[PDB]
Amino acid sequence: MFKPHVTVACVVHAEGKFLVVEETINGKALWNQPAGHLEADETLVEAAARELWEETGISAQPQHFIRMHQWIAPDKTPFLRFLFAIELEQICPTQPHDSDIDCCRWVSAEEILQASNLRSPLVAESIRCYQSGQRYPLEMIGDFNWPFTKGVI
Repeated sequence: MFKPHVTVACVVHAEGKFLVVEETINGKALWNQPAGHLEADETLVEAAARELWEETGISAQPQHFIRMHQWIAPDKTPFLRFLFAIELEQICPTQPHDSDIDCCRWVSAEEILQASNLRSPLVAESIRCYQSGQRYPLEMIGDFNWPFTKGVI
């Protein structure tokens, strides 16, 4: 029963800008994609939608799967990190609902690529991947005979 830490992230893109959330780790203001831990009884995409809401008050469904990164953090924590893409027709207001989050900012790709205050190296990596331009359907990591309810219409 080895079990990894499973997380989801969102690359949220609007007019040449990527949504980043700021957070103080221990003493330091760091940037990340809107992300978090997968929960019980929840679908990956539902995780991602939730996390997006909690950290940014933005309420939007993920559009495409981009990729998953398997990595160990330097505290030695094992993650499987699933990265999604959400395109929006325009930038929108943000307000976090999760006190972990100090503020949100919309920033350019170069501003994330060049930055030194990133939560972890995968923050940068997610942009490279997104910029590559290859996207994948959501069903490809989809639930199967799932017992609980999901969306509607």
